[PDB]
This record gives sequence, structure tokens and C-alpha cells, in this order.
Amino acid sequence: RKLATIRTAGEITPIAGAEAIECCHVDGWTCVIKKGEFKQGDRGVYFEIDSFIKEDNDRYPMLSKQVIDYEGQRGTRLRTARLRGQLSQGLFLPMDRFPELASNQVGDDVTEILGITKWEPPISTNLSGEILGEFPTFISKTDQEAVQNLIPQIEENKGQKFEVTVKLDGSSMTVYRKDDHIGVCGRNWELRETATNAQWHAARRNKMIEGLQFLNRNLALQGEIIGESIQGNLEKLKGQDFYLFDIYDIDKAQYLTPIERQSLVKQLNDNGFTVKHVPILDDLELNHTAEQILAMADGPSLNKNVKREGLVFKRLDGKFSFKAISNAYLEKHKDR
Ligand SMILES: Nc1ncnc2c1ncn2[C@@H]1O[C@H](COP(=O)(O)OP(=O)(O)OP(=O)(O)O)[C@@H](O)[C@H]1O
Ligand SMILES: [Mn+2]
Ligand SMILES: [Mn+2]
Ligand SMILES: [Mn+2]
Repeated sequence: RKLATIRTAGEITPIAGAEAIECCHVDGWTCVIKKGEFKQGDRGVYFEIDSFIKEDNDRYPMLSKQVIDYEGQRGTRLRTARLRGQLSQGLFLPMDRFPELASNQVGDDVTEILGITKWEPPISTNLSGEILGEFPTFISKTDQEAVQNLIPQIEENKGQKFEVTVKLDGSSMTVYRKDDHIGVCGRNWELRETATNAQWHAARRNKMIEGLQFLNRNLALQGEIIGESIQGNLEKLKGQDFYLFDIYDIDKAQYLTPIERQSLVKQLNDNGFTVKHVPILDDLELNHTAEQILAMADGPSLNKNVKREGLVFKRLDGKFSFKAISNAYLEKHKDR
């Protein structure tokens, strides 16, 4: 959760037809600023897309016209937009308009002090219910940093090679085993086994619980549940199915390498435990810019006639991973 952070203004270029504004690079993000607002190297607060920013006309008067209603409280939800022909993602405001935060500097997460929350679409009914407890603390949650935020890491990972997978749009799902206990979790909570719960019901049609206890290992099968009712069903599936993308070694406190995972996925299907994996593409030796990685995000999804949300890259040592979301996808499904 780094929705509002203090960053450094990168390269600033003009925009033809209107010099009231200019285009300012913030790490891998691009963002339209008023002319005379930033100089290259200055510091400001960058608000990522999906930020929900409560209405304030001294601090956020440029969000005035897109103020909406969200959970009774009320402000502007930042999302991908084309302003005067220029693709613009996020918000970049200088430190002068935040007098209470001169004390901070680059890297500081100022989300909480600015009251920033995250907009989230209506999460469908069959994915939250009887909660047994918290997401196990001995299991890592399933978040992928955007490539736009890893500009130095991308260049220092030159030479490294990655497993490239399709980013399916559903919800994150974790089925795991610790000793005698097999469990089923959503994003932030372990759930109880009930009658129509999508996660638990998904985990039994593929018998992945009996596959985990068969492997006799403390592992965490983490994948994406997509299908009917879930996020518009972009792939046009029938029903709901689980598509694995990561396997967490509970005891070693690390993820399996993609080779370790691909060996475990086959071991499962060789023994009649039929699990699906997120679509696999050719592995990639990193050598590209952020903009050239993002240029690979668009393309066919699981349904090869629909355009995918993006891609996710996992270093073949299982230690470093990131996402790359199609910007065409974000413009098309503006409810995301
Ligand atoms: N092949 C894949 N590899 C890794 N993660 C994937 C894959 N396909 C889908 N995902 C999902 O993408 C999520 C990480 O991407 P992202 O940072 O966009 O998550 P988020 O913004 O927290 O939630 P959401 O993706 O629902 O908006 C994971 O929680 C995972 O469930
Ligand atoms: Mn995320
Ligand atoms: Mn998603
Ligand atoms: Mn998201």
C-alpha cells in the first residue's frame, strides 16, 4: 500500500497545442502537470491510480470535476485518463501545497497522513462470507508491484530471466497445508468451508486439497479464481476455476522457482490431481525499459480472442517478480 508517496520529478517535456500544461515523468509513470509546477528533480507527492482522494478544493481543486460517490464518503478516484490527447496516470503535486510534510523526503509513504484510501470495485457476493480467521502469517500474500515503480530494479536485473504468465482478472486464492490443517483463503482472510463459497467450492472440484495432503508438504497453492460472476468474466468461462501462478514453501519461507513450480504442477497432474496454471508464455531474458516491458502487456488472454489485463514476470530463482498491466486494457475497462 504505497498509494501516496513522495517521489522525484523526472524528464519534463512540452505538449503541443497547449503550453498551459506539460508532461512529467515520475519513475515509470507519465503524468500531465500544469506548466510552472515542477522542475526536473523537484519533489512532490505522487498519488497512484485507484487512489480515492476526498474532496478538497485548496489541496485537490483539479479533481473537482470527476468527484463521485464512494461508500458514503466522497472524493475523486484516480484512474487512467487521456487529457488533451495525452495518456496520464496518477497525480503529482509539489511540496508547497502540503505544508505539513516538509519533514519527509523521497520514498516516504504518506498515504495514511493524507487520508488516502483505495477504490475497489464491487466485490461479488460469493467470495466473502464465513471468515475463520486471518490470512496465515506464515504465508505471504499475493501482490505484484507494477513495473512502473521498479525503474532501478529493472536495470539492475539486466541479464536475469523470467517466467512470463498471463495476468487473469478474477480474485486471489490460496489453498495451503500446514501439518494436519489444510486451509482455504481469499486475499486477506482464511475462510470456512460452506455450501456455495466460490473459493472452497473451487478447491474441491480440482481435488487440490487431496493433492496437497498427497504431497505431504507444507505448501501454499496460490492462484487466481476466475469465471462466471467474477470481474465481468472477461474470458467468458462457464463456472469458476482456479488457475495457479505461485507456490509458497511454508517452511523455507520462500516461493518455489518456476522450474520448481512447473515440476510440482506436473507431479500433481501425473497423480490425477488436475490443477490449472495461468497461461505460460516464453521465458524472457530481461534487457528492456519499463516502456518496452509495458508494450508486451497487451495481447491474447486465456481466451485468445479477448485482450488480456497484462502479464506477470517471475525471476527464475523465485526471488523477484513484478506485473505489467496493459494500458489499453485500463482505458477499455474503466471500471477497473
Ligand atoms: N499469472 C499471475 N501471476 C501473479 N498474479 C496474478 C496472475 N494472474 C492474476 N494475478 C493476480 O494479480 C494480483 C496482483 O496484481 P495487482 O497488483 O493488480 O493486485 P491488486 O491491485 O492488489 O488486486 P487486483 O489485481 O484484483 O486489482 C494477485 O493478487 C493475483 O491474484
Ligand atoms: Mn497490487
Ligand atoms: Mn485483478
Ligand atoms: Mn489493481
